Order: sequence, then structure tokens, then C-alpha cells
Amino acid sequence: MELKHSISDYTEAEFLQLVTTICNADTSSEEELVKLVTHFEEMTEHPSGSDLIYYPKEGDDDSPSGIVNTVKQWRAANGKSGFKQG
Repeated sequence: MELKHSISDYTEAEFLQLVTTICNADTSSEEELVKLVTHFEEMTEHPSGSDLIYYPKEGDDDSPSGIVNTVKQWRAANGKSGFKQG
């Protein structure tokens, strides 16, 4: 079909949903849950990329938020393009 460009196409919330549909298992199964995570990778270029979900701190929460909250601060650290505008 046609996705977006990067974290700039999704806001901190719209993007948080993508990670939510991946860590929430609301897709057609784990498979669709991967294309959702890989997209997160090409989005915030983050270091873990698909790890933000497959690499939850040892004792933290893999939830989709703490995952979007960590990235949002990522670009602010690595100076990423950040999400869209809200």
C-alpha cells in the first residue's frame, strides 16, 4: 500500500499507536507485529529499533508507551527529526 516517511509522519501519539499495535498484538498475528516494529525502526532510526519492543529493560515494561516515551526523548538526544506536529 503506502506507509509514511518516518517518525515525522507520525506524532508522539500517532507513533505511540504504531508501537502499541505491535506490542499490543492487535495485528493479524506476530507477523504483522514485525512489519509494525521494523517500521518503528526506519521511523526513529533508534538504536534498538525493533528492540524497543523486543528489548524491554530487565525489570521495566515493554508496553508500547514507555517505548514511545523512550524514543521521543531519543531524537531529542540524538537530535532526531522528532515526530510530526501537534
